[PDB]
Amino acid sequence: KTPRRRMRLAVFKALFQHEFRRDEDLEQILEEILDETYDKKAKEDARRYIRGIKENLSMIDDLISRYLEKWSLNRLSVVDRNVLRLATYELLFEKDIPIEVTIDEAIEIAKRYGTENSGKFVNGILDRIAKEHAPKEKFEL
Repeated sequence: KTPRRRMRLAVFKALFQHEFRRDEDLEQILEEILDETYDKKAKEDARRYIRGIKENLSMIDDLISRYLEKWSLNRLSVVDRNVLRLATYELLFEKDIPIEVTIDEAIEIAKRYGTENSGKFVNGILDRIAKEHAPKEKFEL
């Protein structure tokens, strides 16, 4: 019922809003965005995403940094950095989602909230990260 797309957008919001509330807890902000309009399934998925991102934040950031050919991670816009994080987390840890879906949905968040070049920017980076880091079983999907 609650679209997976909206669930993922809730995760992105938490990430975005946490950059301005760092001494608060990611999980806390998530619980603010999550209200009675989000399915049980959506609340559980979003919570998994946030816990997984927090637990793997260093590894995820270091992975993205490896594929940045221009500005460093800290120098990207808040939207671009967090889109890359979310999409990288989903590529690495969410088994049921095809690569193309993760990247396409990431591009749409980028296009909607970022700069004019955000969509192409994240597309390029995620294409490379997926090719070399998506778990092998995903290449069946």
